[PDB]
Amino acid sequence: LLPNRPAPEFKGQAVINGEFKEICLKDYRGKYVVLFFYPADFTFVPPTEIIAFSDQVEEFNSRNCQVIACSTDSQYSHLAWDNLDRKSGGLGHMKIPLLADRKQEISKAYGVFDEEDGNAFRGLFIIDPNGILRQITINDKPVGRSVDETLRLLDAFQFVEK
Amino acid sequence: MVLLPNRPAPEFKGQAVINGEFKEICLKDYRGKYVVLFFYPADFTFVPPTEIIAFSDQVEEFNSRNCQVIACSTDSQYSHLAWDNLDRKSGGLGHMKIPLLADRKQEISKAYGVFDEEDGNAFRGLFIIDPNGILRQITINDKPVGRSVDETLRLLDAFQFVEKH
Amino acid sequence: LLPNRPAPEFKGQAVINGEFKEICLKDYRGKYVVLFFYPADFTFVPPTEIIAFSDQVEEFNSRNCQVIACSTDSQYSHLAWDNLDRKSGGLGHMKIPLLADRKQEISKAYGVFDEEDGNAFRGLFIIDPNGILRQITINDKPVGRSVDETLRLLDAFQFVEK
Amino acid sequence: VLLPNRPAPEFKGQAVINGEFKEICLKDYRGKYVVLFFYPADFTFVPPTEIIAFSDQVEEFNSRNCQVIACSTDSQYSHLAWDNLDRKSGGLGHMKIPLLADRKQEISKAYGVFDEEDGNAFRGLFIIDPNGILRQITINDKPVGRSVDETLRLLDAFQFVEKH
Amino acid sequence: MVLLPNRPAPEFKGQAVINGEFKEICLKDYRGKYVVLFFYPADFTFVPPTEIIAFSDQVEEFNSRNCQVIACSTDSQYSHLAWDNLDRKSGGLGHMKIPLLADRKQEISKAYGVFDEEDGNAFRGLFIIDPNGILRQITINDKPVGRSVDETLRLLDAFQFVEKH
Amino acid sequence: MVLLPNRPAPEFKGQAVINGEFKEICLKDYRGKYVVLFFYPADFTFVPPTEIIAFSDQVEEFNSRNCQVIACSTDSQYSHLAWDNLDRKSGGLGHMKIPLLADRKQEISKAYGVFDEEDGNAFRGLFIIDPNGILRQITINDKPVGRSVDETLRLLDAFQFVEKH
Amino acid sequence: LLPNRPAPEFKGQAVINGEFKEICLKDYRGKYVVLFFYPADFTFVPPTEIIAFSDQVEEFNSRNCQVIACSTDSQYSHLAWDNLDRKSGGLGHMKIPLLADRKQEISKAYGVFDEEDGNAFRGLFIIDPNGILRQITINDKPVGRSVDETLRLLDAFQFVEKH
Amino acid sequence: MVLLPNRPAPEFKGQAVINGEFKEICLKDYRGKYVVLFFYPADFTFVPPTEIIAFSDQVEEFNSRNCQVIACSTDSQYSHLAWDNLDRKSGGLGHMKIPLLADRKQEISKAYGVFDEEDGNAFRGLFIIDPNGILRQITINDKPVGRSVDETLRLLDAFQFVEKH
Amino acid sequence: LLPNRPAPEFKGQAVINGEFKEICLKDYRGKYVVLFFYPADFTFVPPTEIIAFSDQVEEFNSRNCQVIACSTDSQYSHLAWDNLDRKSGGLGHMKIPLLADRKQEISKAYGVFDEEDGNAFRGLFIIDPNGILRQITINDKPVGRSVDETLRLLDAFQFVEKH
Amino acid sequence: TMVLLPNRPAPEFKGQAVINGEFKEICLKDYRGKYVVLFFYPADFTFVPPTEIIAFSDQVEEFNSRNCQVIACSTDSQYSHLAWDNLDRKSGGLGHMKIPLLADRKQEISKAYGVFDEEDGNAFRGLFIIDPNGILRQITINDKPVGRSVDETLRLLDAFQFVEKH
Repeated sequence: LLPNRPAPEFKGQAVINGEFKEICLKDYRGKYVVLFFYPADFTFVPPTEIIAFSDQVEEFNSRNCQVIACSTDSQYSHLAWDNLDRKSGGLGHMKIPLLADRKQEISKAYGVFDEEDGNAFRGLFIIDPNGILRQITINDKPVGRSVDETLRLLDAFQFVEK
Repeated sequence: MVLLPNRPAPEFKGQAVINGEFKEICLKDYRGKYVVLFFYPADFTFVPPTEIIAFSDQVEEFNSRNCQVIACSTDSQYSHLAWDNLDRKSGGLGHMKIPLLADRKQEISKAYGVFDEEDGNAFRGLFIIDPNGILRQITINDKPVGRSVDETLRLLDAFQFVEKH
Repeated sequence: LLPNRPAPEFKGQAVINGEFKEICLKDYRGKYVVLFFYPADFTFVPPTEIIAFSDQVEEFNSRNCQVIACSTDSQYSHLAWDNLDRKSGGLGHMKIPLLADRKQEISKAYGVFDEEDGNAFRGLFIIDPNGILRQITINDKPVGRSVDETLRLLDAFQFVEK
Repeated sequence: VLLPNRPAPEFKGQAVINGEFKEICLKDYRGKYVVLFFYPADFTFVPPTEIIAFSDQVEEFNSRNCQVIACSTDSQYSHLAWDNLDRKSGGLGHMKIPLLADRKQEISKAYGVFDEEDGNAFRGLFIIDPNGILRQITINDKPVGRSVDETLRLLDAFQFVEKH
Repeated sequence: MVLLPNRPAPEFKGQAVINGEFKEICLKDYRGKYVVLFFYPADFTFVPPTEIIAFSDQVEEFNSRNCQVIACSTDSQYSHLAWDNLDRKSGGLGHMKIPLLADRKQEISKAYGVFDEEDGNAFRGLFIIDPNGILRQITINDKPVGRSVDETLRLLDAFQFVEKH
Repeated sequence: MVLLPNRPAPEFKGQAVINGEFKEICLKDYRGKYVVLFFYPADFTFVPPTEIIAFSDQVEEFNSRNCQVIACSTDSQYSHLAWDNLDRKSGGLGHMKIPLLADRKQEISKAYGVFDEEDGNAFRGLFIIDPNGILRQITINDKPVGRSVDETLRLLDAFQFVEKH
Repeated sequence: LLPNRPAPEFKGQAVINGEFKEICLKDYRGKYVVLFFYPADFTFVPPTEIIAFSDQVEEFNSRNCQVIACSTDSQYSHLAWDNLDRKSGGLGHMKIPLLADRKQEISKAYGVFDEEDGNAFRGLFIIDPNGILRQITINDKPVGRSVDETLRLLDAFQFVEKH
Repeated sequence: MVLLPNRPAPEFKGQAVINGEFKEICLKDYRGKYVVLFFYPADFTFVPPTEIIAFSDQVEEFNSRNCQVIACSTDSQYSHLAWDNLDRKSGGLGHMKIPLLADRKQEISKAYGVFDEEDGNAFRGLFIIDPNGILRQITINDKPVGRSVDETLRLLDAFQFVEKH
Repeated sequence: LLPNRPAPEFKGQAVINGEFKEICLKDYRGKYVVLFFYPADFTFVPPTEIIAFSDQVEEFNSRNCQVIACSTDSQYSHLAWDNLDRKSGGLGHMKIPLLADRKQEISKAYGVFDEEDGNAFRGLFIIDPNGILRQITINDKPVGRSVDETLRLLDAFQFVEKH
Repeated sequence: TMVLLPNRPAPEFKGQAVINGEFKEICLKDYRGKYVVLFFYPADFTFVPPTEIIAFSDQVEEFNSRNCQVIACSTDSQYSHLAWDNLDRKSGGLGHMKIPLLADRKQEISKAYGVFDEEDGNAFRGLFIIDPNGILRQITINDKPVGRSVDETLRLLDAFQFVEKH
């Protein structure tokens, strides 16, 4: 894995605002892509920083968009996190698709998923509009992803590409 | 392709959700007793999965021959508990005294031989084992069909009666 | 095995109402099937499996499901166990095809057979009109299966399909 | 590879002697010459029962060691149930000879017998010595029989030649 | 391992003899006639007899039944000629009117599966073949015993009766 | 493919450049403190790696919280010092107090999952590790960017924040 | 590396006199090449042998040869030793092609290389226009050969072709 | 392809005809003296060819020089015996004063490399060995041609002249 | 190897009547050839074995034949045995073809090639114009080859090939 | 195989040489504690025509005065070296040698050092120098139809001696 190449991308089903739509990277290219993984769902109190990405869409959208989220939790769990409200738990709602990744292949491609914990690590890899992977980053379990740095790397890449 | 009964039972490791607390479970952690390891594909569903809780409510009856009815999915633990917390009306199972297991690291499912590989889930089977760790019965179903508790009770009574008799 | 992939096609020599008939899997098609195993011929007293399906066969054919009784015993042996009478400790006159696996093929194909005892244990399989495996059941040597659940599985598979 | 003057393709199986069931091992008949003959199936379509002739000649065999070792690829139950039927009504009536079951087709695959194509064994008559060594091989495939006279003759010819 | 009947018979060709000739004589030469192939360990071996002459004098019985009797040893051609031309008294044969075959390079013996590794001579077996190039009957003995012509005639009668009648 | 930020780390030796001094800098010499290892493609490449030299001035901030700040180009040692010998304005590194490490033999680069095969190239490497041999975080961003000095402190403080409490 | 067999190919960054370039052996036909190897940049030696040779090139290039140079180091770095003053720690401004292999390709190709210090041993090869090198030479690290003798062996190879 | 000259000789074992009787002999039984061992394809003839009998009627030159040459062929013991008991004139060879070694199976001949694939007969050849079991000289010939006794007599004298004198 | 099979072909040059002349097995035919090997050039032991072969050529050619020698030595060594003199360490100007095997291949082919001392054994086999080898015989180090036996085997050979 | 490296141990060799007419087996091990110079050459009698490199052979004492044992090394046998050595320089042959005429008929040492030429079955020219610890300080292969220089070897030897103490 080096950050220049098309990514062994993915095939899957996702949750887009209540509706189930199966997506593949190829449905995107000609547009910038970014993909964040993040651990299993429905965990207790802790920040669930993923929601930060849903409300922050427009900032991502100045060029292109659709940061996705993969988990071994597949369909139903992602739908259940997408529907239920912030007060109780999970994403109050999301204008972004949550990936399936039930078969872990999406994870097994990208170099994530420490084998013994039954799930993946954190996210945020970047893919150019021609489908080439510009950036790789992985975080350990007890930490979150930063929203600002993704936009900084993204914009810097917009300036270096142009 | 598959494995034969009367052979030792396929070992498993995982953690599950008991009466609301947590429990590390291994085949070895519980055997004085015949067990029912019946599977089910995933957490939640669009559809009304009304066979879910059905095995759980009768377990006291299963325990008279020293037995227990366990369920498992390849979905995560937190997902199992969050599914446990829902109401029958709302489509979730009620609060049960039976655990529900999880692979996620692909352990319990791959041992017993159930998988579609496409849905990353179990093929919804039911196995029966003896207290000495050898497998009494294998059954596997398809996704939409369920297992019957009565037939399970018949299999249990017939298999339990033969041991020392 | 698994309830998805195509069924382990077989060519046996069966007993239909006394006469030898070579059958494929494919020749019996468009109406489900139950492929069921039993360990041996001339088992001491009980014909208490086998014939259980024969008296209940009306119920199986009304749902279109056929019934295949198999053993690793030969043709001739099946005819000889069939020709004996129930009172005398025999299958009596059988109105269902007795398959006769003969040598090792069909039993281990379907995945049961035996190592030490060279006989299948006890199977019950369900197949659909297009030849793919619907349901697998195996019990053990000493105990058997009940017919009602087989009928329930059949109806459950039929009502869900359309 | 199976030839004469070789250790015997040992077996066990379960058998039927005079109506009962006894697990037998070749070694129980050690110290004696053996004549092992195979027959394709139990309860065969073709009616003629003729093999029972070897059972009728057993006195002659008892005059010199052995036993007739009637094993076939058929199972235990088939041999016992065909044994329980009578010669008159067809099928082997009763026997002063050991009937062994090959079943899982261990012994047949051992001896070089057991035609794979119809899944039934061939005619397997062979002779062995008291030392567990194979003296004689014969096959004469299914649609024919073995002669008892030639077997006892072969035995007699075989007994006088080793010491002198 | 062992040769199964109803299976095609292993072909053989060589330099042997017939009545003092050294002709070809390959299995393919009959095809439509029964053959009986019987082995014997060596030339100039027992001396007398050895019992092979039993097959030599009654060949008419085989020929009226449509058959051919081939004798064979791992010994050379000239050796076969020298043992055949020799006299009954001195232990030489009776000038066989049937071809006795000599595999010097073996492989005729090893094909049919009769080869003694301990010595390097044959194990003295008896095979019967079909008119269609298919193997019918196999019999093998040990070194010191022998073979009977009557039983062979019995097998012939039975196989011809099943073939034609 | 790449490794994972959980299991231990691919230890290293090399020599160094620290304040002009080498001292061989073995991984084991760096125990007891968090480390941030950052890679860059070449020496005297000053046109794109502007600001990479700017990394030298904020290191105190890294050191007060107990950390290393060490880096490398996977290029030559003496070359790191000789590039370190010029002034920022004059087209030089000025003088950096960060340990500059150099694996001439491209070992460390291939270990960490960097080193683009076609041209000897560390893209831009950045790893974070805990005081004993374990890797906390990985990031690599292609050719052009110089990452950021600021965000790494956020990652460091957060990583200290979850274990400390 | 047999002298009677064709020479291992090379293409690379060049840094011809004063600036930069990209060069391959194949560009040279009817004219020789001299392949020069040497350890890393800016460490210690007043000649690397680069000085005695490159300053004396009038005799070396007149014989149809090139002599170039090669080391394992970054592209910019060869230019950087080229860029500094004769005194102090720089070589001076060298007029000659510098072959920069950071991927160790060319070094490991001619077989002059080691993974210990990741550098190359100082070698000298001579190459004919038909790709037949006729001579192989390698020294150790602390020692050089000489400016004169390489040229002597060279002359021996140059006068001999058709005569 | 050939064993090799000057190399130790390959062990061989078989049975032979000594003074009319049978003795299993190996070179190792002799050692201790120069040995010569030759070969011939088969045993018997209706025509005259002689060859080996030249060695047989006078062994004196060989026995006085400490040699004791052995004859060997691929054929049974009994065949060699049957050729040995006869008279030189009229079809048999003499009474051999050299041990006739009988390769029944494919071993001594195939070992020494004189085996002819085209049949079960060896090529006619002669090897010479020393008291220490090493081969001094290898010689062969095509089958239909022959061997010289005189030259065989000369080479021994040559070896006695060269190794010790 | 084995008789009656075609002989492994060989090519080489060495010394034929003092001059060179690279020769190949296939170019001859029409005559029996006897290829005889000899261990080394310029040996202490007396050469006279081979000398028997050099002076006796009339008879060698009279049998419809050609007698070539062989060594793991090069052409020039054979030249030094040729161009010097019969009397001291050389053998005439040879009326017999010697072999030029430098790379000791031909020795390895015929199955001789002593491995320990890198020298050949006695060689001397035989062939026919139809390209198949009739007879093999080899001695080892000290002893020599006999000419009389070559004449005897030849005489034995003519009656069998002609009749 | 093909490529030898300095600072690496030198491949050890054994063989039978010609010293002053006498044939005696020599081994690398006798030269420990001392520098050795192994110089190759394709064949006897051939090229460059004789004796050319004879320049190195007759003046050897000065080369011998500071360590540095010098070897001959050709694909020919001992006896051949003896016959080419016995002729006088004038007659087109190597003179009477005060240095080892060692060689390999068995292609042992030559194919080891990587100087063996397969096409002409003889080794190429060139040489190697070794240190008292059996380690290779120089490679320098040349070619068959050409020659060497004595000076490069003589000065380089002193430089290599200059590095061990200084």
